[PDB]
Order: sequence, then C-alpha cells, then structure tokens
Amino acid sequence: APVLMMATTTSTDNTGLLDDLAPQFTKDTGIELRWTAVGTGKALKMGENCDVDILLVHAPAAEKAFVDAGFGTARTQLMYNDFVIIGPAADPAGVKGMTVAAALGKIAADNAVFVSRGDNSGTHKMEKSLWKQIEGPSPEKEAWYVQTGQGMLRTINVAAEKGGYTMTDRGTYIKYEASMDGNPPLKILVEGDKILFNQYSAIPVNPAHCPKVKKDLADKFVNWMASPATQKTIGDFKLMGKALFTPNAE
Ligand SMILES: [Cl-]
Ligand SMILES: [Cl-]
Ligand code: NA
Repeated sequence: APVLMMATTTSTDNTGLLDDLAPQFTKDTGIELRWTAVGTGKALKMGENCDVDILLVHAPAAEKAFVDAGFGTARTQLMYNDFVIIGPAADPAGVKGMTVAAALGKIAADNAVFVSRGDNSGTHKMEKSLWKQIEGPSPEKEAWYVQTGQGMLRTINVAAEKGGYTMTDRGTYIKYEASMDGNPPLKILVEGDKILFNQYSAIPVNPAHCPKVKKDLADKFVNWMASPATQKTIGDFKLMGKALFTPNAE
C-alpha cells in the first residue's frame, strides 16, 4: 500500500491545495501521499536528512543549491501562486495599475505608509527583494516604513488601521476580504507583475544521497502533477471561490 513522504511548506499547507490533490493522486496512482509542512529551510533539511522522498517548495535559489549539493535530482516547475500590493481604495499614492517598481517608488516618493512583516518570513524576504529593484534607496530607515514583526493577517490589519499599503500573498488577502463580507477597506492595487510570482517546484530526493528513497513513487507524483489533467485541476482550484494557482509545467 505504497506511501510517498513529502516535505513542504507551512504556506503550502495553509492553501489547502494538497488536501484536494492528495485523494485524487491516490485514486489515480494507488500511492498514498503523506506530507509534513514546515518552514522552507527545515523542509530542505528534511530532504538532506533523508527523512522524505520529495520536496514541494517555492524557493528557487535554495532549491538550486539543494540540487547542486546532490541532495535532489532536479527541480520540476509545476505552478505558481502570487503576491499583491494592497492599499486603501482611495489609493492616496495613486499606484493602482502601476508596475511593482513604479508603485514602490511612488509610495517612497510620496512618503506613503508601507507596512512590512519585519519577521524574516518567506513573505518578508519577498517584500525586501522587491525594494531591491527600485532605483531609489532602501526604505528601512524611513518613518513611513512600518515593520510589524507579526504575521500576515496582523500586518494587513495594521495597514488598514494606518491607511497604508502592504504586500501580501493573495491567499491571505482572499481570506481577509471574506472576513469583511467582500468589502474590506484595502483593495488589490498592484498585481500581475512577473516579479510577484511564487514559483513552485517538485524535487525528488536523490538516491545517491539517500539510497533507500522511494524515487519511483516520487517520480510518479511529478509525472502526475505535470500531466495536463492535474495542471487543469491545479488551475481550477479555488480558495473561497477565487483562483490561486496558475499551472505552468513545461
Ligand atoms: Cl507603471
Ligand atoms: Cl502569517
Ligand atoms: Na522620503
């Protein structure tokens, strides 16, 4: 009764995608998928310690280092979710429909309130990376730049209280927008930019590093997830009725 063991991330688990996919994978392939959801570093460490057969993660540089170490065979890209910048509907900096770089530069130029996670999360790291691409200086010392040291929902709530802008994953936005009966005060103002993509890949753990790894089960999962039918299933997945993942297997 074959069992495939996966390490993935807390954010992944929170979307609920695997709760939908896993019974379909078992129907189609006979293989039971078990997963543990941890931070990215810890997931990678689980693969390095031979704890699991496959990773499903969303951190391209660390993933490339994992493969280069010989701990994984290769990255297969599968889908992405995305990040958005939100702010008051009135949009006091006037950034709606700008690119990320123009919006962040404009917020910086207008000294508009911008709220960071400030907690070294994956989301925080993504937000910091965005600033690295404006022409102007790092915002970290500016009084308009707020660092909560809190999670995503809390940080959204501070941006709402302050009339501020913030970067969020779309999933948490969708849940927050539903908590305000579809009419929160903060709206999605910047979205679609390629830099805001959160690319997922699967990586089989390498049998040269972990000789008892269930490579053939891992490869079956990759095959399944990259198939047109499961791609379509990922693209049709909804969170509270709204789209979250774009399939993009090669
Ligand atoms: Cl623009
Ligand atoms: Cl959070
Ligand atoms: Na300034």
